[PDB]
Amino acid sequence: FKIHAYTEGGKPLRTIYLPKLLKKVFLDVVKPNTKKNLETCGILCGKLRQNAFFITHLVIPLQEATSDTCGTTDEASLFEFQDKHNLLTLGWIHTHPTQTCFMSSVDLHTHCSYQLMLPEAIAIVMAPSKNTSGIFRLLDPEGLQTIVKCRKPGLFHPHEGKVYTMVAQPGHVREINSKLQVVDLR
Ligand SMILES: [Zn+2]
Ligand SMILES: [Zn+2]
Repeated sequence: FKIHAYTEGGKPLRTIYLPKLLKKVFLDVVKPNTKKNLETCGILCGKLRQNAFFITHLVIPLQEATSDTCGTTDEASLFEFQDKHNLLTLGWIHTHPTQTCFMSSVDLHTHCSYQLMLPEAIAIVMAPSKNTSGIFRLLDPEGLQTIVKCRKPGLFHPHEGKVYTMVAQPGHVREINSKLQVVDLR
């Protein structure tokens, strides 16, 4: 059987195929930062084939980090790389070096732009010290709207209501044996 995933507003979501080794590959690549209690992020890049998305490239962008944040600092090299290799942005991945697997306030704000651009966009959060991981998205439309309208100050400000959820597997995301390459732009 095939599961057809839909948003909370009833819009169809195209399947994203995620190489099943990507999470482990990401952890091993960013390991030095993880030991120093610094987050690292990566971009999930790939292509649309027939009517489904395939993540084929794990791109580690030029970035800045703390124990609680990470973010791209040179969009240019990232942009030019994706343009040159004809890659779509399908989501992003990051670590919580010591904490549990959840989406923080800043994570929700980060993810909003991804999911506005691509309704299927996903956020993978790795919590290596807990040996846990999760794949998340905002509720659409309700969670997206909450974050879009939010102008509250502070990196850790709370939000009212349910805003995010785990993605449907295997309907929205399915982990499979497939090709992958790492591109470290640092
Ligand atoms: Zn986070
Ligand atoms: Zn907010």
